[PDB]
Amino acid sequence: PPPIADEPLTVNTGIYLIECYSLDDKAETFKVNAFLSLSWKDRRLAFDPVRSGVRVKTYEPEAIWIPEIRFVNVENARDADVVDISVSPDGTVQYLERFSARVLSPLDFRRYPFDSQTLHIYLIVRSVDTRNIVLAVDLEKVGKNDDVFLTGWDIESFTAVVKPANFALEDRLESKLDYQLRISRQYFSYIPNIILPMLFILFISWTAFWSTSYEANVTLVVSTLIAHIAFNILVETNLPKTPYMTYTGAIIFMIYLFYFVAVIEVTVQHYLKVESQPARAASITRASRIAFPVVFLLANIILAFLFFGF
Amino acid sequence: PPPIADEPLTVNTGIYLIECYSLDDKAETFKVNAFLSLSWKDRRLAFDPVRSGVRVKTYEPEAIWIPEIRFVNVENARDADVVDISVSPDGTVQYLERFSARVLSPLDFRRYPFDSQTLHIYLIVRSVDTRNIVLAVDLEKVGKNDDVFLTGWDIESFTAVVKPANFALEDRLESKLDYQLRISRQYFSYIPNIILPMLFILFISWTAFWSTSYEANVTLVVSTLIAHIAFNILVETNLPKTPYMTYTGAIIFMIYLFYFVAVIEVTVQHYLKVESQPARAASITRASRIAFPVVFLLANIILAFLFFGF
Amino acid sequence: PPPIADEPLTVNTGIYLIECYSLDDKAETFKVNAFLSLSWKDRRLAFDPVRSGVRVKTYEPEAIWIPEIRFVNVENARDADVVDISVSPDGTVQYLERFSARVLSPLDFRRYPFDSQTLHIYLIVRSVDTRNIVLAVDLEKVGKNDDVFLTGWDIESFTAVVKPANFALEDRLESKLDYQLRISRQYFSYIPNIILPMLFILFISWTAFWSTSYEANVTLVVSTLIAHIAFNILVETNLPKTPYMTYTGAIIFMIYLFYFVAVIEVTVQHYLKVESQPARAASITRASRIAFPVVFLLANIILAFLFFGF
Amino acid sequence: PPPIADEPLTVNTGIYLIECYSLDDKAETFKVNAFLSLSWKDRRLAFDPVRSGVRVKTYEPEAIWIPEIRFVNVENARDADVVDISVSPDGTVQYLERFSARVLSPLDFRRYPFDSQTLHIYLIVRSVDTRNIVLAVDLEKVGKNDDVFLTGWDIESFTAVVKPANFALEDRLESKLDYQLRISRQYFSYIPNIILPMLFILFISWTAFWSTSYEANVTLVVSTLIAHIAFNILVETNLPKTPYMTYTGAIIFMIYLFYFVAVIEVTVQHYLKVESQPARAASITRASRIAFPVVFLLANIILAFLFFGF
Amino acid sequence: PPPIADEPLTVNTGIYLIECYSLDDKAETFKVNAFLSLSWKDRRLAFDPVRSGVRVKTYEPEAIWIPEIRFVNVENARDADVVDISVSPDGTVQYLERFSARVLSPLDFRRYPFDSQTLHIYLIVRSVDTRNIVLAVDLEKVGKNDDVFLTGWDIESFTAVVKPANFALEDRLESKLDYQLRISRQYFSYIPNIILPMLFILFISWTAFWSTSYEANVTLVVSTLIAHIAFNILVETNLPKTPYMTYTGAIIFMIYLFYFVAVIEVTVQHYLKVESQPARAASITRASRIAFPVVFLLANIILAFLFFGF
Ligand SMILES: [Cs+]
Repeated sequence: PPPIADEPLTVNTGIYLIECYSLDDKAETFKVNAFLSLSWKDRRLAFDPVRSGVRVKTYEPEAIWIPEIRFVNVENARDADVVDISVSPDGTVQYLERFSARVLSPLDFRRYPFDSQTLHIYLIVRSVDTRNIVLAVDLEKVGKNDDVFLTGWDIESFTAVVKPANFALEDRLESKLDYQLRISRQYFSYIPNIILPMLFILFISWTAFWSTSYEANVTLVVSTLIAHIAFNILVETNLPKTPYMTYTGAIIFMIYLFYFVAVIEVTVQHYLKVESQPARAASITRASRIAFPVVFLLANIILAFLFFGF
Repeated sequence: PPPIADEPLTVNTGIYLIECYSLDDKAETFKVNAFLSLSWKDRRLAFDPVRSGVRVKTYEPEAIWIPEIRFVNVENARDADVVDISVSPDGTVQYLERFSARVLSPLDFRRYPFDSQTLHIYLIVRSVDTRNIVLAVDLEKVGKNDDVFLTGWDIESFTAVVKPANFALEDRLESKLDYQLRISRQYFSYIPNIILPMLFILFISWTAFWSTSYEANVTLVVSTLIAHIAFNILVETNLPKTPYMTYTGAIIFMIYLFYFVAVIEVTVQHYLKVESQPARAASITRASRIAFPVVFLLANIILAFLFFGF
Repeated sequence: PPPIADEPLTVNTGIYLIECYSLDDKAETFKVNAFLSLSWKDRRLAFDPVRSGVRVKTYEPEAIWIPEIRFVNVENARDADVVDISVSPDGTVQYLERFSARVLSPLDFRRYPFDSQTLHIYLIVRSVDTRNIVLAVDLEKVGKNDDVFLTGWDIESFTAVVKPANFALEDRLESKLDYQLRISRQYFSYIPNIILPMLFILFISWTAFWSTSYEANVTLVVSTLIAHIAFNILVETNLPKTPYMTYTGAIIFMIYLFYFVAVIEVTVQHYLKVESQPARAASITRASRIAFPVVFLLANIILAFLFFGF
Repeated sequence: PPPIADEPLTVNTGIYLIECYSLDDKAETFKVNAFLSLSWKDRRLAFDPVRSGVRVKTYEPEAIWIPEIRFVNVENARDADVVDISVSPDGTVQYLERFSARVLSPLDFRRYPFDSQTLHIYLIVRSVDTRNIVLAVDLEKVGKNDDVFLTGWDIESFTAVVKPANFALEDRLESKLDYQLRISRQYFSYIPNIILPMLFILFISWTAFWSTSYEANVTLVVSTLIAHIAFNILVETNLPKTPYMTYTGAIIFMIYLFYFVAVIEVTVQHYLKVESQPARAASITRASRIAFPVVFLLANIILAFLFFGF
Repeated sequence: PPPIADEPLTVNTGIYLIECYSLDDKAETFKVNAFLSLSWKDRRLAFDPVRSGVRVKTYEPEAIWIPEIRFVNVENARDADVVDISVSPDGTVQYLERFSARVLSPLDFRRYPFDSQTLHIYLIVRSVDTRNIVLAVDLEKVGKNDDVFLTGWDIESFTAVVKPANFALEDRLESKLDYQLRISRQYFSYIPNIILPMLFILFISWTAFWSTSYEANVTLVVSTLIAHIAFNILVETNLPKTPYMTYTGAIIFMIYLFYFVAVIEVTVQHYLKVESQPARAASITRASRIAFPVVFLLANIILAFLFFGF
């Protein structure tokens, strides 16, 4: 029973994030518990203050006509319970629910551990024979308690795109809004657990430049390369099959090389010290002691600059 | 209360993929959130435009007769909420839901990491005493936003088989449609993480052709073979117990050999250099330095050509 | 409101497997989506063809009395939606649902990778004051599309035990039917991934019969025994804590021995070649080169014959 | 509308385990599908046999007053469908459902692989203004088909504590019953897969007493210690963070020592055979050859006796 | 239909924890099954004891006006079934449900294995045109059976913050309460499984101070460093990406160093014993034998004191 209008009836939205949780890097989703505030003029139940009752009349959903506000990027029918409905005298309705659905927003892992993110929540609404334009009321949209959680994420700002996008979707126009949740990752536990440990094994790898033994120079360069896959695999896991290249996937792969040419040098400091030419053997080996850490620290400024500095 | 017809009543379908997610290679399933558009002539509620009401009359499901459209390959009762029902004057009904069920479509892992896929969605409908033929309305079937996701898959096209298949199923005919979702895998993160790393270990394996020491030539060919199972097992995992052979399962298994005859050669460059015949030892070893990488690169052209080039 | 009979009313069943999926070796269960066809004479709503309506009258469940057909071995209340109900004039009712529950049938892993299986679906039905005997109508039981899936299983036949079993269960008799799904495993991906790889490591183990060095004869027999646990554990995982012995659990355990006596021989070819008696050392070692592969190939004909050939 | 009594109305319970499955050692829970039989005198619907109808009158739940029987230790609202309700003439009611909820019973892993267990199911019932005492009818409680499953567990007996416990819970007394399911584990697959394999690696560890080489005596004692953590971790996984000590957690930890002092001995048979005193070296080493296996077999009788024999 | 008051109507709450389970360190959530007791004066259904019926009248939810009590930090619409409603004569209502939702309370992993926790449950309630203040009745809040579980946690006390917090949330004030569950972790299974094993490998690492061989001094310091990542990774797993530093993450990382300088020393006891200056080699090596275990035991007093002792 939609509200007999004279033009496209505006509906006024608003979201108060109560809870934020379980951002799932692999699935690229997150759950959110929050308020959903709607409002519109339904002159059809304007109601004479003095003549009867009181300031505002409480209705049940079945009584009033209510605009079907569906979320766009959600796995399931959103999970809301209605909190209150209050009809002003002019025929203005005040709606409030408290939904909790899991949202499907994509993430950009280009700078993986040192990445910032922009999540999205949507709210389309399809028309009937009066058009429906949605729009935000920023007193109900300042939504985000001083308690929002999001484990392992710093939260930067909950804002929203005032101007909606009105679509042509199947002989009926809908109107879609963009609620933006901006976050930065708490990279850190990434260092004592992944970055640093990954680095130390790399250095011991090439302790084998200050050694003559092949027997102990494979037990060296090789034993570490194993340990590196332990880190490659640990990381390749809490992260999706990105069609692009990650920052960490970069240096985690750049590393694979300094083990290959490390295992190259130790191999050649042998078919060139068994060929009785240690003239050249402890010449190469001596150089590698600089070649490597420098090409590295250089390739990391080269790699690093390539990702953040552009 | 089915619509008194004069022939097999056509029902007009259509699916608008809103979301696609969680393609599960192991289970061979995927979840999809999408619209379901139906329509048919139910002359029984044709309704005199001028005489009453308006252009089109909105009903509730309980009011109208509605065709039971069940999905064929689905784990559970599909999870749909009804979006709108609009009855045209001629007795034509316009239905729209927004379901989200997980689909059971099989996948072909013959070219695993470099494989393209064809997923299926079904929609049977059983008859009563008027027959039901289903069919597609391609304005409601262009379904697939410019936002469909499918992590780690490039999506090629959402089309559908115009001509249905009408079955004889238990003294009542049903009519079944084929909605096709075509995708190609984003192989790539397969290289820096599986292909390349798997290769590197294979090369170091056979650095042991340029060495005399057995002590460091097992610490060599053996230490890597371990690391290979790390990749055999990493892969054997995100992939089902196929009754056929995978491309990667092939070369991952072809590899097992070049470690066996690699461990053969180093073993024989010993009971043939302890038998004081290093005449032959550093003859064999010298050859293997070519035999191997060539038999390989040859066996990979032989293997590769065998899978894609036919 | 049960159908006033003169004897135990027969109810006629039938199952049309639409989908089969997710057979879970560890949990010993499987999910199935299928039709459930029932029928019985309820003379109480026989209904005068000519006098009124039409050939057959469509009812809703609430209208008719319906026999509660519960599945026996199922995790949960089975998940069915009703497809159609049609009452013949003689008072004969025609019922069809389309359930999908996960079944708890046990499996026999005695021949694990080369095992064939027999799954079960049950359907009891408890009596009131007329007795209920169930029985099958084989036109509705030929159920199993030419599309049944069951990843990694070849499917042999869907049949069912015509004669039911009528129990005495709590002062009321029930009647239970046996629907049989026969399957064979697609062993194969078991070879290039488990059998073969497990074998190769075993052979390299005992490359250490053609070697003098203990240093490289432990880096040999020992380095492989590790890799074997990688396969013992990979297999011990996708398989339940069976109270009996598996075929693969057998040879996977028979193997553990040929590494123990292999590590025995290499150990004794040392406290018997450091005791300056290489007379005996390269005597034993020379024998083991045959002893082993033969005792093995013999113990596998002995083991193999013991499991399949009896 | 509760049955106007003259004293605390007794309700007569009973559980017929139809299915048992998925005992989850880590979570300490299990799922059960079973009957639930209740009965009580509600003289308020006693009903004159001859005067009307028949022997017993079938009602729907909404008709009769029914005692709310909630399970105590359950994750969720239990999942029951009602099977039949039959009211005797004296006003005696006969109820039967067929629930299936997952039960939260704790387990005692003190003897882990060789442990027996006692599971629990509960059924409280809160009072109104007539008191409710629950109690069991052992014809409906002999519940447990000759088909109960419980993968990897032998099932010993389904009994129940006749005498209930009546609580004072919030100004209303409740009455709680104890249904006991006793089981023993099928330890076995624990041997060829965990115990035995764990033992063999331990023996090879200390093959290094019959060797002089340190190079091959670390490749020995160390290479196995790795393989042991593979078993420590395999086991530490299918088992909860117990605040006590397991039998297997014991010997799996007692083992860690015989590797430490094994790695001690081989280390000292070196800074005491480089120090030109092989007088003492191949003295110690010679002893360890007995010291170890004996201290062990002794420590296992000491450990074993400590756990089962007390 | 809210109770016509003269001031802000107080509602009296209370929670009786029946079950506690599945505290999920990674997700920072826990499930709880419990009673929810509410009460308030609704003089509007005060009801003349003598004049009619009895002491207290039982209603159904639809009958009475009931305050919507929503939980704040919960994933979903809380999962409650209503247990009883009893209206006193003065118009006082007595409500009791038995909900079971999973709660989103944050945890502080600063002292990870030796950490104590404070969980939260919330209950807001939004106002209409009478204000609602919530408050606790400590006879119904002594809630926590003598059976509360919480695997791997010792439970210290269930209390609650008497004084509520009344918000200004969207032109309507709400009232929120704080129910506190205090717990301590059962660290312990952390020792025989993580702390101790992690330590032992560290000690063997530096058995290489009493050795001359580089070949066996890498097979030493290196083979252990691998095993350490096995523990770094085992722990980094059952623990969230904390933006701060854990105690165990500390010493697990402090450890990475004593392997680096350990692998430093063994490397330098070589380019300084091949440079014929074993004067200095077995001088350094001799010192490290003390330097290390002391700097460590000192750095652990330094680290330890830094975390708990402040
Ligand atoms: Cs080695």
